Amino acid sequence: QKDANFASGRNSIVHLFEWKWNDIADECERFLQPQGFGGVQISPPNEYLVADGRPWWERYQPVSYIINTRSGDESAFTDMTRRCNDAGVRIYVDAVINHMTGMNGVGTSGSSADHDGMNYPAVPYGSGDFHSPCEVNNYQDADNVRNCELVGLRDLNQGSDYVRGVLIDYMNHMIDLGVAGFRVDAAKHMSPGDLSVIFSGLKNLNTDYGFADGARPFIYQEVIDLGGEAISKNEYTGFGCVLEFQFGVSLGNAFQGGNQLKNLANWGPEWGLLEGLDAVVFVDNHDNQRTGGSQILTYKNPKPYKMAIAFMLAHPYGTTRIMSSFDFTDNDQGPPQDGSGNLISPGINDDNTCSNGYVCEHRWRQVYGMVGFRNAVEGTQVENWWSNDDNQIAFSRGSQGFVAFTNGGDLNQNLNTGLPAGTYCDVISGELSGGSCTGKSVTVGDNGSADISLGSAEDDGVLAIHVNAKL
Ligand SMILES: [Ca+2]
Ligand SMILES: [Cl-]
Repeated sequence: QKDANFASGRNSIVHLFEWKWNDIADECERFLQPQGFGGVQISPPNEYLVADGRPWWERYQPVSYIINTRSGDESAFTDMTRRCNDAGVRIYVDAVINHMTGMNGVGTSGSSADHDGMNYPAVPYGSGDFHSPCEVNNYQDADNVRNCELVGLRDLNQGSDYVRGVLIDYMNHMIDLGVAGFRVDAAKHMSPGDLSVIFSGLKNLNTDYGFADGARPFIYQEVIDLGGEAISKNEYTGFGCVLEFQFGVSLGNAFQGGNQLKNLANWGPEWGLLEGLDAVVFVDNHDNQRTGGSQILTYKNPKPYKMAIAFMLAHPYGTTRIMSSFDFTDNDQGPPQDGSGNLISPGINDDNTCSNGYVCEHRWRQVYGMVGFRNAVEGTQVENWWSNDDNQIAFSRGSQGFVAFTNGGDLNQNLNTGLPAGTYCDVISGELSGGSCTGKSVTVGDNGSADISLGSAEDDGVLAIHVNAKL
């Protein structure tokens, strides 16, 4: 439950938000595999409500567990799991199991969603499968949070043997199709007791998709816990990982100057975070990039955003997830679509960025460069920590990688990188290409020391070098 089940030499999960199965399959082969990414978190693959204007949020109102959505059908889904797994890239399903719809309608596969009478024929679910209607309105009351309707969404009763069976069957069907695990939506709104039973009923991963024998599905739970509520993220760590929301708030604040970088010296549980092995971390997610408030860094504030991502990828704490967004100006805005409501696929430009309105943060050199960094430093700890007692910090990951940051002033120092002597290509400003560095290079001397210079006025506020990008 806490092992991502990544293939060897890979790291990070990319949230390919609103992507189609065919496109994800292509991406696994053409980019994710070559760049060393470990997995993809897909948008909900089960039938969901068709809402006016086709907003991104319609995916979070389940109508049934039929695999037929704007992302594709089941055959498209299996083509994706086959191809991604063959390319060593795992698939994680966004499991929306706390509720059904908040309104009447029809699903993406034509199924009826009777919110009013609490009837979802395609499952089927009837009124007896839901908690008696009430509104979630008191986060200081755990039972209110778990047993009532979150914003009018019919609340499933996972205490029911019937409901548990339906959910287990759905998730097991996904495992059969080659998925590696699940992002559990609105875990805070469900009881750990019910969740443990459900999770325990999941079968081992399908070895026909390349998984090791006895592999268990990776479980990472969305428990938005910023403290001071009746429910704690600690209640969920017993049976799977938990998405660490304090991580992004704290880093977002720090990299925006709300705190001095020197303070990150003891980054980890001391900052009130979960223990690393229990955490899945990220700078921003699909929800908080829209309504996270000012503390959250997103693609719209590029420089500090990339720094935060670089710190996340360079630091040994947790399993890392990278957001891949579609450009938006309105919080309700759905992904790029044609006149019939069909999704427009991301295209790849001649500079390797995405066309058609997709931001593709995962394709940013600074992001994939750092995924490469994380792979090169596997097994190391933070060493050679340095800081100017203000906003300049640097540290090595064993003797395999070195990273430096400045959120204040020019960094010009000779630092012990702990790396072997040689010329290294900074993977932020460029990369090792054709036996040369396309960007900045750093020369490390015999004693591991090197002259690090990173001006505060450069496009990026981070420099990163590792043994896999050495001349
Ligand atoms: Ca609930
Ligand atoms: Cl999330």
